[PDB]
Amino acid sequence: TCPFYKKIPGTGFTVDAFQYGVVEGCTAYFLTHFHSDHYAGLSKHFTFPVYCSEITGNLLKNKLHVQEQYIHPLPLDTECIVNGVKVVLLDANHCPGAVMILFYLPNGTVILHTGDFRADPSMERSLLADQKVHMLYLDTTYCSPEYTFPSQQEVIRFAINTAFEAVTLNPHALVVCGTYSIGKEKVFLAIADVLGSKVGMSQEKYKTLQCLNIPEINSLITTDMCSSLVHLLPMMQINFKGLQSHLKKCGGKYNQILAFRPTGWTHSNKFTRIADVIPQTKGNISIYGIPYSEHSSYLEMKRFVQWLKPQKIIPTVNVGTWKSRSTMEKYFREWKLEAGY
Ligand code: NI
Repeated sequence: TCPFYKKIPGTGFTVDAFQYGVVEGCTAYFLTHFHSDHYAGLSKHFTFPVYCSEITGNLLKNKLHVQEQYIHPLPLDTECIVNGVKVVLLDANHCPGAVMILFYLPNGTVILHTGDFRADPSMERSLLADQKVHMLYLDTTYCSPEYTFPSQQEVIRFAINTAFEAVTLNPHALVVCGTYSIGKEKVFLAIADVLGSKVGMSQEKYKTLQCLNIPEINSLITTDMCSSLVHLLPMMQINFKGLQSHLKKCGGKYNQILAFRPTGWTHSNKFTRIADVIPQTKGNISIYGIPYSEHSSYLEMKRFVQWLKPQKIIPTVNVGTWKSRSTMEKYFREWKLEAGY
């Protein structure tokens, strides 16, 4: 059944709750972003109102074939009324189209639902600065102090410098980047930019990217693999067997592959820095795991919550085990006692 952490009290609303059939008492289904664990269940047969960003609406229409009459896109940073309730959509700094949602309940309670987010100090100057938030529905993916990772900028600088060096030493090296969803487009676009190439990909992935309102996108991507020296493949193909196989397909145009797997966290983060990362190598193939995160580190999450000072926190991630729930509750109490709210 629909879990309580997916329901907004005092409303008929639900958030990211499309796999339970008809939720009794739901008048509007919000969708924070186009990731499959969140949209699971949507299709062309859905006949209730879906509220979301413009970009998420583009993907629902073109990729899932949801009918236009049920898609309700909202602009960001704008007070909107939905079924008699004031709401605002904020940029979540996750993947393209991803939002946080502010609900203003008729009784005066203000609720923030973060969706999936990477907390940033820039959020402290959004419309969130303007009133008190009583209840926070929080993306707790990395809520434990072992989870450190570098800035996105630092990671992109490493990837750009590595690729440019490799290809300038060997003009017959191919760069391959893995993907299994939207997000992390900066990794492959930044590398293609330094190399003066477009990125080449399947027809399905090109279609997905043409939904994202990325400026000058026609200048940066292509379905013609032969003309491109940055290829995107399914994350599943980023291993030595999959990459050897891919290299056969290019007809002796290339004699070396340098591949990037943008992971979330990996336990080499507790010891090693970004400057010190090394690849796994077999023969003429090298694979780099780079810690490019679209979720809060522990310290980013803690700073956001200690700034916001909510009265009650409702985790939305890692809620399935008692040991996870208890650990998270301990951190929330620590944060509250340190900051004095
Ligand atoms: Ni997500």
